[PDB]
Amino acid sequence: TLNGGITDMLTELANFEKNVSQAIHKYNAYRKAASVIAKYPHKIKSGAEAKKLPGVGTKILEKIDEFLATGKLRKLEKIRQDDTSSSINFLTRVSGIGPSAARKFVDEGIKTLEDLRKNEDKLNHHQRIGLKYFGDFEKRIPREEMLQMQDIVLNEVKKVDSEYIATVCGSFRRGAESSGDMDVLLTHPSFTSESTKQPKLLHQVVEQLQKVHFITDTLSKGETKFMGVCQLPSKNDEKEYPHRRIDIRLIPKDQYYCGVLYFTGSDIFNKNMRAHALEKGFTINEYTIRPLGVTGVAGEPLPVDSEKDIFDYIQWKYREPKDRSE
DNA sequence: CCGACGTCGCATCAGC
DNA sequence: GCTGATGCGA
DNA sequence: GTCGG
Ligand SMILES: Nc1ccn([C@H]2C[C@H](O)[C@@H](COP(=O)(O)OP(=O)(O)[C@H](Cl)P(=O)(O)O)O2)c(=O)n1
Ligand SMILES: Nc1ccn([C@H]2C[C@H](O)[C@@H](COP(=O)(O)O)O2)c(=O)n1
Ligand SMILES: [Cl-]
Ligand SMILES: [Mg+2]
Ligand SMILES: [Mg+2]
Ligand code: NA
Ligand code: NA
Ligand code: NA
Repeated sequence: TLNGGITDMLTELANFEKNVSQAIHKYNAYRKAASVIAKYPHKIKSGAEAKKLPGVGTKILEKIDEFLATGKLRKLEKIRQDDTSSSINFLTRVSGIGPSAARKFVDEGIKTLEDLRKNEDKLNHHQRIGLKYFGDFEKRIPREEMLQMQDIVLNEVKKVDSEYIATVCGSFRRGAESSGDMDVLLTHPSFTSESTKQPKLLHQVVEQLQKVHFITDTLSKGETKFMGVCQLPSKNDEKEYPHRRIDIRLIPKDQYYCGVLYFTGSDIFNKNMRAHALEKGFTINEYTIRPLGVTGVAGEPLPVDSEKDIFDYIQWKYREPKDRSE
């Protein structure tokens, strides 16, 4: 794209601040700046031009000037050369290893892929599966594969109970030609904001997907959120498909629109929209939009009958899913 | 200047 | 066991 | 790191 060099630089800085510095707000600031520059429809000529965008300030403007003049950023060149930062950044690429566990592993001399495989007994379950599928989980999913996966999930869910509705969200719902994983929103009329009239609603679906060998591993699992591993079936003599991350979120059926707004994302779009809600005097989660009293405490849920109702409350024009890929 | 920055599910741990 | 952080993830 | 009161 037009400003790929700048946005990659800001993303690398974002990852440093999260993984090494453990500075969650600097991480989000860099990602917000990279996102707003990514959708800017001109090739940026100067830091000053970029600083006009919301989320770009004086410091990123200076870095943009350095990068435009030299093609690189000295601050990043040094980070790339630091072994502890290098080790930490690698270890956090394993699902289940975060900034804290990464730094503890390096303290103990566990810093490479051979180190990890040599010490499986020092990994919790999630980390163990992330290491197992380390290569697969960095591969992207062609939309064609997402379509075959959607068909399995939708048909298997239908076999459990035809009253389930499963909706693939994430980047797939935003129309992306490839996705990092599969996100499935799930509803069933027995689970509403007012009652749960049937247990094991999420479990039953997971069990059925395991029994047809679509779901292969479990990272975490509770009553409303499954986080796991899935894999398409391959034909005779075919090489196997890579294993894929899958997330399944069971949402109260009457709160579907807030739930599908949340799970469609992107993450940055949700942050921006929820931040706008707060400025407008509302708070949004995956269940409800509520007003804020002068108090500061959230009031009662407002009526929502479409995704667009949520946008209307905060005085945003509606944005189709394909336009939320911030 | 400086407080706020989105919001929450599940796993793990510490204190009682 | 419970409860309230903290980690890591969506 | 950036924003807004
Ligand atoms: N920090 C986050 C992460 C995710 N989310 C929401 C929004 C996101 O679209 C949805 C699924 O999480 P993913 O990490 O899979 O994001 P996607 O938008 O699907 C990525 Cl573009 P992907 O295609 O690489 O998976 O969960 C969020 O609200 N906050
Ligand atoms: N997973 C889903 C998807 C849609 N729905 C409901 C919400 C609306 O009444 C309707 C939306 O239909 P559609 O968005 O496919 O046009 O179906 C649901 O209850 N659970
Ligand atoms: Cl709520
Ligand atoms: Mg996804
Ligand atoms: Mg603010
Ligand atoms: Na700006
Ligand atoms: Na990780
Ligand atoms: Na996901």
